[PDB]
Amino acid sequence: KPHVNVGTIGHVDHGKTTLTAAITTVLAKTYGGAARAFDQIDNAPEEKARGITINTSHVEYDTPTRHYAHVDCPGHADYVKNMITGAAQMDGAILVVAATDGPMPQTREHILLGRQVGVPYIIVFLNKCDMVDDEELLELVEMEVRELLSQYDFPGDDTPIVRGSALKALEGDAEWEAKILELAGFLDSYIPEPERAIDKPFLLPIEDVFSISGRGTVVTGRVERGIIKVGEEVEIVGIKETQKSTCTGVEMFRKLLDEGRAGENVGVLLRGIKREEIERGQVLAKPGTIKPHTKFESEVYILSKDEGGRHTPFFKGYRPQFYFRTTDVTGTIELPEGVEMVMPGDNIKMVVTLIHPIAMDDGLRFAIREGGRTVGAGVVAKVLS
Amino acid sequence: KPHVNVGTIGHVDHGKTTLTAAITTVLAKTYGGAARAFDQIDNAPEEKARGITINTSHVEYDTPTRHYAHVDCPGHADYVKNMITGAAQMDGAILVVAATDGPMPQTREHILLGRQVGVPYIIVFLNKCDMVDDEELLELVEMEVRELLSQYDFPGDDTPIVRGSALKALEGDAEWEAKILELAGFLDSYIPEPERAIDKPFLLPIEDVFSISGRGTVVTGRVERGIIKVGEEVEIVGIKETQKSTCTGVEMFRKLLDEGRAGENVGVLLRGIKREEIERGQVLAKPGTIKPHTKFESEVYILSKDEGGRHTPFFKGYRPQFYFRTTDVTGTIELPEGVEMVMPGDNIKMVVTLIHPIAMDDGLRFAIREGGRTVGAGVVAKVLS
Ligand SMILES: Nc1nc2c(ncn2[C@@H]2O[C@H](COP(=O)(O)OP(=O)(O)O)[C@@H](O)[C@H]2O)c(=O)[nH]1
Ligand SMILES: Nc1nc2c(ncn2[C@@H]2O[C@H](COP(=O)(O)OP(=O)(O)O)[C@@H](O)[C@H]2O)c(=O)[nH]1
Ligand SMILES: [Mg+2]
Ligand SMILES: [Mg+2]
Repeated sequence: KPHVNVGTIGHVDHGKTTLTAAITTVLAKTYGGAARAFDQIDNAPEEKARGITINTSHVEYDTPTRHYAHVDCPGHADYVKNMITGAAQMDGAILVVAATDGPMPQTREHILLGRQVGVPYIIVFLNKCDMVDDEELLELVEMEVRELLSQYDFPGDDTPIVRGSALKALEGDAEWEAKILELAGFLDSYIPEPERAIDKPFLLPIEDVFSISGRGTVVTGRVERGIIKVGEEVEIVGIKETQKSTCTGVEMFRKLLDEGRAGENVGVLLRGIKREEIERGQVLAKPGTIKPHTKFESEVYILSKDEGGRHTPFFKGYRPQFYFRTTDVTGTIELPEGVEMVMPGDNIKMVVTLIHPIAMDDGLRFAIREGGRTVGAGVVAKVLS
Repeated sequence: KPHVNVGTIGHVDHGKTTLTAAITTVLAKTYGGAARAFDQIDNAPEEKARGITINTSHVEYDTPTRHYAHVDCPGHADYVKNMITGAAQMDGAILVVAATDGPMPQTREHILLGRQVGVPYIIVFLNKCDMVDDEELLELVEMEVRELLSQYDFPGDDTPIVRGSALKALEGDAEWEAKILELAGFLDSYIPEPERAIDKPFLLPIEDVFSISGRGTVVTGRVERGIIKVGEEVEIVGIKETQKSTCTGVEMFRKLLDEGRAGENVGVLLRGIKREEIERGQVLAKPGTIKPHTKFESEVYILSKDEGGRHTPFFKGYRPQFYFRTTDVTGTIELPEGVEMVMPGDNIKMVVTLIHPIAMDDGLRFAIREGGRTVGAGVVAKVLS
């Protein structure tokens, strides 16, 4: 069964955990599986992703045709970090909005971040409908939500909004539980089949390079995505002028392979290239699938003095190291209009211009370092140049 | 969305129609759609399925992932005609068994006809559970159902049995509607999407043969299934010794193609065989996919006077013309013990022995004719010799 990654996003107290509990419980009694209690999910453990600590609960549940890996976090902070660092990626998100209070600041920001980090589909769940009988009222809250989604480029008009009560569903009210089954139905239908990494174009971040007489140059690394097969044309992108060559062998500790697949640590033989022509930070790519760039717009989270970050703010003029895959690249920071200084612990949008071109695309994550110390983490919101 | 064909089957008054209606109601209520009234489904209209007349109600409904075309018949005789003639196609079936009575004569009859006809999957809806309040009874009936299915080679052990109430579901009881959502779940999961005709092994019933000057022998016909391509090898099966040759062209009214596929009326050029080597009744097939036979066990439905069939019954010693694809082949009938007469409008099982071997396999449909007029319709249940 396909595997989809989703999670609940939304303002605090709007019911993200009761809903997550309700979902696992109702799908378990209906389609089979195991229910998770609210307390267990509420008590989220901490995980250290990219030096940052984040509280994240992971649950799993099944619908007759799919398997879901679901994340739920205690606070807004955990969502900002988790989304920017790419700790728990989502093929789709379930926006939980309380019908009693309507959209709030964190609701708008999670939608904001959702777009920036690249969450492709959002399904809305109008929670707490057991407290609101007023049909016209419920409709207003629905209009607000639809337009908020549209502001941030999500198709609010086609967005599936499901009305329900996560508390009553969990409670065991057969009428409300059906609303969960309705939501699960939308998960299965609205969110399309996600692409497996192996289906994505070949991409290998160059880790190290060696040379063998007659056989040529071997560049090693872990295949990020796709598959490289012996005898096919491959490009060396980033750092310098985009080169091109041909794979002539794939090795794995002496063992010769016909191809190298995603997740595998291999060594690829390149015919027509010398070690000297291979700089640090370059990636082997399927011809014409990735391009080097220098300018890009991003979303960044600056660690707090406590997380091991700076104790002092930085200003427009900060020139840090941007660590991409295998190397640091210095660049210049362009802050948002009206921005003054960026305090440790802040998350903002900044336009970066790298000194040397790096093969990148939307969603590429990076760390902002000062010497050896990680000072931030970011994601390429969109390539500018 | 994938399109699957199913239908309800089981003994009278067990709940096939009430279930068919609850499905359209609950699915419409949950995943969107239109409820169909019980009465309209119950009072099935007549359809003239190839001379034959059957009462069949056709309803449609959707789950989040698929669209279903569902048949429900008013009487046992309609299920028999439907299955034998294949007027109604069933990718899967929902066997409805009342918990108050357990398996009855038509339950077993429908399961057997399901076998004989080639109904691949059977889901069980243990209906009327609002009546039976003792668990012990429920388990006993379930076992009996499973045993019975196993008897006819069905995976009694692995068939999903849903316990519910079609009546309570129809009335709008949330608790019992859940069980229909459960049932919809199994349809989505337990029933595989059917094979496309172009995915099955090539088969082309030869309608005529000519010999093109300087090119060779051409056999005309409509590709029943699969694809034929130039350079591919084919076997001419039926009547005599099986021959093998090579397709060196697939013409189509002067236009020369490189392939012929399921559904097209083409001209297959063969290398080697002379016109005089082809016989009526022979099929062109992918090597080793179909063998010629002479003896088989079948299920037949003798048309009635009003259906344009026989106006007089026949007795043992009847030598009818069996029409297989393109020709009539005489055969000798062997009725069951005690059956010493066959009335029109009657269905009967009969072992047949043909005067000449015809390429066939289980589930093959044929017609019984008398001077070009169809007086019967049957299906090869079990190939014997
Ligand atoms: N009445 C009602 N209370 C709800 C509902 N969903 C959640 N709550 C309550 O609202 C509070 C916050 O819920 P919680 O799941 O912790 O929201 P989160 O902050 O988004 O994770 C708790 O008191 C929940 O039981 C609902 O549908 N109806
Ligand atoms: N108690 C009860 N009666 C039911 C249920 N389902 C069907 N029936 C009744 O059994 C009778 C036959 O139902 P029907 O659907 O017409 O049966 P069919 O011959 O299988 O088509 C009708 O009176 C239904 O109302 C059920 O869940 N519970
Ligand atoms: Mg929570
Ligand atoms: Mg009926």
